[PDB]
Amino acid sequence: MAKEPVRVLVTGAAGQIGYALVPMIARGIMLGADQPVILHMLDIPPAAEALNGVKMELIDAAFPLLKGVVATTDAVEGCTGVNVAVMVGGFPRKEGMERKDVMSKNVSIYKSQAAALEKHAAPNCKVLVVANPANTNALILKEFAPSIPEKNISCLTRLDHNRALGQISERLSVPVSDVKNVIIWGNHSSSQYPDVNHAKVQTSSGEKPVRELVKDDAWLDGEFISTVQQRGAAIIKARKLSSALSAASSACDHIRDWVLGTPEGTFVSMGVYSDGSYSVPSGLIYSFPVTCRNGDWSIVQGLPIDEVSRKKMDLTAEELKEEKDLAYSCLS
Amino acid sequence: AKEPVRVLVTGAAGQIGYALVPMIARGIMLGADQPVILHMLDIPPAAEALNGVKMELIDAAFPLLKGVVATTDAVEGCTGVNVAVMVGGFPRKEGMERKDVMSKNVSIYKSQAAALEKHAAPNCKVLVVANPANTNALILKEFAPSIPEKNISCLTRLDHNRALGQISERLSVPVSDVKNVIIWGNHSSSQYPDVNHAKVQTSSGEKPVRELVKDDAWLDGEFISTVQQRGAAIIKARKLSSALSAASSACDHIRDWVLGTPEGTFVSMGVYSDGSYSVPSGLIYSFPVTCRNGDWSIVQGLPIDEVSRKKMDLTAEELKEEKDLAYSCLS
Ligand SMILES: NC(=O)c1ccc[n+]([C@@H]2O[C@H](COP(=O)([O-])OP(=O)(O)OC[C@H]3O[C@@H](n4cnc5c(N)ncnc54)[C@H](O)[C@@H]3O)[C@@H](O)[C@H]2O)c1
Ligand SMILES: NC(=O)c1ccc[n+]([C@@H]2O[C@H](COP(=O)([O-])OP(=O)(O)OC[C@H]3O[C@@H](n4cnc5c(N)ncnc54)[C@H](O)[C@@H]3O)[C@@H](O)[C@H]2O)c1
Repeated sequence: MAKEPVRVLVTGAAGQIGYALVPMIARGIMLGADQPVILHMLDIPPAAEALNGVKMELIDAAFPLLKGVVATTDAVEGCTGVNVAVMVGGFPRKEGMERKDVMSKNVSIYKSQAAALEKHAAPNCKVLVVANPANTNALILKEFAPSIPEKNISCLTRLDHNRALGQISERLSVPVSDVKNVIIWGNHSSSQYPDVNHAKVQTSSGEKPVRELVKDDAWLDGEFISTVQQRGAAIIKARKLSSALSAASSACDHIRDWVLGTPEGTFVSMGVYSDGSYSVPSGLIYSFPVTCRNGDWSIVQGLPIDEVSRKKMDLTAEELKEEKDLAYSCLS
Repeated sequence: AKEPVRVLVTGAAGQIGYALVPMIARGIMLGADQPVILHMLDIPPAAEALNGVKMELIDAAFPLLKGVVATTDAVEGCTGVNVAVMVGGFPRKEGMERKDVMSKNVSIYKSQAAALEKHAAPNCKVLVVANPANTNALILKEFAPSIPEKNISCLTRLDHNRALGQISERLSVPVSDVKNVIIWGNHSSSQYPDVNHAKVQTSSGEKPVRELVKDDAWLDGEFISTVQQRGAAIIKARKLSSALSAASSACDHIRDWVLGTPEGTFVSMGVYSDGSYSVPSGLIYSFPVTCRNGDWSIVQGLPIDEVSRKKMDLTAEELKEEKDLAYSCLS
C-alpha cells in the first residue's frame, strides 16, 4: 500500500460521465486497490452547486483510498499538481448528431485548458481526453501545450475497443474475459476501423482466432463494424443520454493499462500521437494497438495490413486532418 | 470461487441502479475474484432505458460479469438469485405527501416479497434501499415469512458512511482513520448518529472521537443535525437524491455482510429487531453489527446514557408510526 497519493483530475466532473467516473477512481479501479488517490474535480460556474453536491457524495461514501477532494471551477486550482488528467469537460451530442457536432462548443475548452495543464500539472502528468470529438480535442490540447511530452497525451478509443469485445462475446456466447486483441484504428467516429484480424478467444482447446470461431466473415466485415461504429448513437436512442457507465469504466481501463501495464499477450487501443507507424501521417491523435509498460505506450508493430485495411486506415487519417482544420476555424 | 453469484438489482433503470450495476460488475460488492451474473428488474415504462443499461454493461467488457438478464417480470428477475438489492421505488418529489410516498412504495414490497420467497436461491441475502427503507424492508419481511428473518435488511450504511465523513472532515483526517460510528433506528431524520464508541487512528494510537474533537456541543448538536439532514442537502445541491454514495454504501453493506466486517470494526445495518437494546422486537431497526459467515450479529452491551436512550426510543416510535401508515395503505 503506497503512502504517496496520486492526484487525479476529472474535468466535466458535475456531468454524467464525471458522476459515473469519480467513484470508480475513489474505489481504486483506475490505479489499483493499493493506491490512495486525491481527486481534483473541475467544472464551470453554472454547475458550481451540482459540483459541490458530487463532492458531498464522495465524502459521504467514506472511500478509504480517497485522501482529498478539490471541487472547483478554477482551472489553475484544478490542474495544480495533477498526475493523471481525465478530460471529460464539454457538451455531449444529442440524438441524431455526429460526434463531430460538439466541436464548435468544445475545442475552445481544450485550447484554454492546455495552457492550464502545461503550466500547473505535475511534469509527467498523463492526459486522457474523453470529451468529443475526442481525437481532435486531444490534438488541439497537444498543439497548445507544446511542452507536455507528446507521449503523455491520449484520447479514449477504449470504449470502442470494449464495445467490439462485447460484440464478439455476445455473438459467440463466451465470457468477455476470454476475448482479447481487437483493434480500433483511427478516429473515435464512424470512420474508425474495428479490426478483428488479430483478435483471439480463449477456449478449452487453446487460443483461437475470432474469425475461425465466428465462421461469418461477412458479418465481421459488415454489420459488426457498423454496430460498433454506431453504438454510442444506439445508447442515446435507448437512454436519452449518451454512454456514461461504459465510458467511465473504459476510461478507468485506459489509464489502468497505461500506468500499471498491459497483461502479457494482450494489446489495447489508445488514441496517441502518431509517429509515422503504419504509414499513418505523423502528428495526429490516432488510435493504434499498443502495449504499455513502465508507464509508456508502445505501438504494436509488425501486424499485416491488407488493402482493405490500408484504405480504411487512410480514410480515417484523412478525416482527422479535416477535423483538425475545421477545429482551428472554430477557434479565435 | 468459480461459480458466479447471481445478484438481483430492482429499480435497475433508475439513478441508483445506473451507479450500482457497474460497481457490482467490477467486483466491488463481492470481491475482485468473484464472478457475478446480474439480474436487472424494472417496470415496463422504463424497458427501453433498462435495455440501454444492459447494452452498456456489455460495452464495458467487465471480465467478472458472466451474464445480464434485463426484465420487467419480477419472477424472472428473482429466480435463483443469491443477493437481492431492492432499489425499485418512487423517490419523493415536491407535492408528494408522506402518505403518498408510503403508498406508492410499500405496495411494491408486498408484491415482490412473494416472488423472492418462492424463487430466490436458498439463503439469498436481501438489502432494501428504496425509501422508506426500514418500512419497505419490514413489509417485505412480513409478506415473505419463509425467508429467514436474519436475511432481510435495509440500508443505513449511507447514514453510517456520512457520519464517518463528517468526523473525517471536522478533524481533517483521512476517512480511513475513522471507524465505529453507529446509526441507530430509522433511515430518516429521527436517526441517532452516535459517536460514543467511535475511534480515530492518530500518531499516538486509537483515540475516542469525543476525546479528539473536544467539542461535545458540535457532536451532540450540529453533527447530528447534519447527518439527519444530509440527504436533503444532496437534493438541494444536485436537484436529485443521492446515487453515487447510495450505490457505494449498498456495496459496502453487502460486502461486509457476505465477506465479513473488517477486524476491530462494526457497521450499521437495518435488521429485524429481537428486543436487543430495549428497542421493540419485530421492527427493521438499525443496530451496530459485526458480520461473519454471512450473518450479522448485534454488538451488545454498549453503554447507553440517558440522552442516547431517549433518541433511540424516539426513532423506534417513528418506525411504529411508519408501520401503521404502511398498514393503512395496504388495507
Ligand atoms: N468514448 C468517448 O470518448 C465518449 C463516450 C461518451 C461521451 N463522450 C463525450 O464526453 C463528454 C461528456 O459527456 P457527458 O454525458 O458527461 O456530458 P454532460 O453534459 O453530462 O457533462 C459535461 C460536463 O462538462 C462540463 N463543462 C463544460 N465546459 C467545461 C469546462 N470549460 N471545464 C470543465 N467542465 C466543463 C459541463 O458543465 C458538464 O457538467 C461529451 O463531449 C461526450 O460526447 C465521449
Ligand atoms: N440510503 C438509502 O436508503 C437511499 C439513498 C438514496 C435514495 N434512496 C431511495 O432509493 C430509491 C431509488 O432512488 P433513485 O434516485 O434511483 O430513483 P429512480 O426513480 O431514478 O429509480 C427508481 C427506479 O425504480 C423503478 N421501479 C418502480 N417500481 C418498480 C417495481 N415495481 N419494480 C422494479 N422497479 C421499479 C423505477 O421505474 C425507477 O427506474 C428511492 O426510493 C430513493 O428514495 C435510498
